[PDB]
Amino acid sequence: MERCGWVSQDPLYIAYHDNEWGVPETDSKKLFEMICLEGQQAGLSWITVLKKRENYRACFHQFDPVKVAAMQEEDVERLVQDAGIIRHRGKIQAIIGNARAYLQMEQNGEPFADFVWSFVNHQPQMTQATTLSEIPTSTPASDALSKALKKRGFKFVGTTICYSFMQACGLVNDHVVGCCCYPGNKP
Ligand SMILES: [Zn+2]
Repeated sequence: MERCGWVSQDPLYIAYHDNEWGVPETDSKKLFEMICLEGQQAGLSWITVLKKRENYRACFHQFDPVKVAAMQEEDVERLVQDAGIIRHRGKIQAIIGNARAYLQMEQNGEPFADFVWSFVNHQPQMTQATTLSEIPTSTPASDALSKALKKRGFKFVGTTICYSFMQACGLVNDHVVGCCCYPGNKP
């Protein structure tokens, strides 16, 4: 049958495509883990981030999110000893800050995950592009969303990382018209 052309090879990526990718997520932890790890793709390929994504969980998932917000600069330097993932004490520091800004949003009982949803009018977006080139990476919500995270102090929010967030987060549905799941004319 027809399938998404986003993947050229690497069977691991396709498995990730079927697992989620394009499925709207409302979990704050899933969105936080996506925006933080997505920064790794910068310069690196999407496949590189997925492999390290699993290793990243080994160093951060066990510590949980609230803990990093409660960790000190010595903790990031201590784990740096293990580089199973890209090495960059500066990037690790962003993780601690990510939990600090994220935790502040919860203090008002308003998850920051709900905030991004409001940027798209709490309404899901869908597209019927035929080729990947037809899909535009410049959208009014993606540009405004990056400015919002930048204000929070989030790093690695380039417009490219922002568009990737909606793609993995599922805010927008971009699976061309040859992915079976996306018909475009078959209700
Ligand atoms: Zn697809």
